[PDB]
Amino acid sequence: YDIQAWKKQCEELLNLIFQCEDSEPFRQPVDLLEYPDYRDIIDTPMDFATVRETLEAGNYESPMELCKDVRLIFSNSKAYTPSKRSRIYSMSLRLSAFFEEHISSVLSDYKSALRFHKR
Ligand SMILES: O=C(NCC1CC1)N1CCN(C(=O)c2cccs2)CC1
Repeated sequence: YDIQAWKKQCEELLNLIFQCEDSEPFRQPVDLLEYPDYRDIIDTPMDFATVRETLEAGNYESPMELCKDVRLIFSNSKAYTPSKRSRIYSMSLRLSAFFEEHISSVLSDYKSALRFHKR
């Protein structure tokens, strides 16, 4: 029922994601020189360094907000891909599965802890 525990749990999961070869394309904001149409296609670019910095700045209130930004990384890849068989897109789907598998307990514990706090 620790309502603060999500933050270190998210730091640890981000560390695992950064160790994962599949995160390579998503570690930093898209190179708009190599992809000059990218900002035509994608409204809000997001990457894992921006998520980590936002967390470490104390600018997430909840793991739901972090989860929304990580999901935006994956939806941006899905929107920008020219093919469902693209290398970068395919890396996004495996990394998304990994992230969802690990964030579910972080979300559940947080929401349980806040329900207990408000009981
Ligand atoms: O340039 C980068 N990222 C490099 C940065 C240093 C990490 N990316 C290109 C656009 N992206 C896509 O999702 C797709 C491309 C092809 C099909 S989808 C991911 C981000």
